[PDB]
Amino acid sequence: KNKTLVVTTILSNPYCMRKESAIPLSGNDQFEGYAVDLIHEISKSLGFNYKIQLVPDGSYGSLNKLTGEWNGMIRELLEQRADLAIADLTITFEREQAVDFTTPFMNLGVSILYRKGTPIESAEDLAKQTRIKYGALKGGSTAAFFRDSKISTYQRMWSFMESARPSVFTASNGEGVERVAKGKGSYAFLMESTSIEYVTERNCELTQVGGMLDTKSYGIATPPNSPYRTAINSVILKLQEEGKLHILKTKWWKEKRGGGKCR
Amino acid sequence: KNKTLVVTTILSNPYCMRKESAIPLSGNDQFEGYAVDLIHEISKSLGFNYKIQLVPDGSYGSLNKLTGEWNGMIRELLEQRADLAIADLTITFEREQAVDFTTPFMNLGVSILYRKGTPIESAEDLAKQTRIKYGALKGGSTAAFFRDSKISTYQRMWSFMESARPSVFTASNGEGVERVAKGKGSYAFLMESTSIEYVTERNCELTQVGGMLDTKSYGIATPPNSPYRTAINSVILKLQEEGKLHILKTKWWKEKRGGGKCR
Ligand SMILES: N[C@@H](CCC(=O)O)C(=O)O
Ligand SMILES: N[C@@H](CCC(=O)O)C(=O)O
Ligand code: NA
Repeated sequence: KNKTLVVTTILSNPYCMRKESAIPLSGNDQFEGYAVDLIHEISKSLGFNYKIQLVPDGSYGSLNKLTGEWNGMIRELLEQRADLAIADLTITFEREQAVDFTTPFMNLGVSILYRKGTPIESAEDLAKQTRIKYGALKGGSTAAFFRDSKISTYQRMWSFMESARPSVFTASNGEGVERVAKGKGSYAFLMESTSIEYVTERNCELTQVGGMLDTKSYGIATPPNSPYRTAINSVILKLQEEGKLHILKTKWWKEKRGGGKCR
Repeated sequence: KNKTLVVTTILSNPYCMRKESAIPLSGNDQFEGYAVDLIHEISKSLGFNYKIQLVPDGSYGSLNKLTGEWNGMIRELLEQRADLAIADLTITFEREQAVDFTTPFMNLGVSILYRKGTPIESAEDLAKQTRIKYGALKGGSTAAFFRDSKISTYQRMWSFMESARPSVFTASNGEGVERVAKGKGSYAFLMESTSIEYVTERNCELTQVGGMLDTKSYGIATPPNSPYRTAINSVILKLQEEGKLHILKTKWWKEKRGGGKCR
């Protein structure tokens, strides 16, 4: 009951955002968002206290094959500096070899963020040209999807992205969004559908292009042999069945920070 | 492994179906479908043999609350008469208290199966009348969703279903489909969206009414603390990422047994 867990997370709209505040904030009070609410609900049900700490390297977690070393939130778990990672963190085979994910709390797939009203209607339309540049978050699961694909269209896109100069990869979703929004049609961003929907609810000149290219989920990551994973799974399923995960999705995707006004 | 596992499953289109054969079949060879293909892939990767056994009481698994006894596939796992349950088996909070689950292999939600072309557009449209009767699979997660809901619409529908001339509940999805088809508008069946889609791909006079009422997943269930769950979990993620789960979905939902012919 007096247990205090360290939660690693990452700034990504609307999962975890700095509050809009002209006065100084500190601690957990600095942050809000879907993931902040989710960990609050989990901590209440299971009766622990927690400290939110942004991952110092601003990375989700990738594996360097040369060194065999992880970075990002995954590394914070493996090095025992965090007890839980709660974010838009994709459950991947590769990460699950190193850490243990909970059952999912959100489903998604890779898609395309671009401006509205253009001839680009699909990934095929992007891969077939070079006028519009396109990229993805560096080191994330979207980039890995393209890198590891054996579909010709996605192999062609990966080759284009790896070869492009200056880099088409971004350090964050937010950077990708800004590059689309201010790019005057010269850039499209490969982005997770959930994260796209937050943007398109608020920037009425942007849209998701095409459908989802794969299917995947976010889950809470825990270190190997964590004594909390199983209890958290029950909380997630309870919140799911009670409808509270959907309420939190509506709150952050349609209501907070000017959502839902694109006519 | 090596090793021979018992897999419990249940007849449900297209997850597990008896092959159509002039000659009586025996053993695993009598079955086919998405779940059969899935277990085949898992056994290939992990190197084990398996025996498919239909759950003898033909039930998914419900908890008699005052008795505390489970039935169905869940009971086969608890009694260690099966090593894995591989079916259109919903990951529920209640089941998670008793057995373990893998990460999901498929996502879905409750929806409505009814005839095409009517003015019924939503659950509310059914709830506000009494002419058209509606029901669900007895003892499944769809019925539980309605029984435990605090939404007035779904409380009204639950109250209607619990009181009945003949029961509006069914023993299988297939029974519910046949009651819709032969009911000529007198009956709607509350049914999982995945299973609806198999039907509406093949019976062009039936349709899904409205959207999904909740969000949930199927996963493979094991006895609690099974030593095989972790390994199977990783295979599911690998198959997901390779696109093989989607290939299997397309196979059974769009191709097999006359799929894909409705305009
Ligand atoms: N959710 C992704 C990051 C975003 C992306 O790659 O598109 C991950 O966990 O790696
Ligand atoms: N998949 C459900 C059965 C079908 C239903 O309830 O609609 C379960 O596992 O209980
Ligand atoms: Na793991």
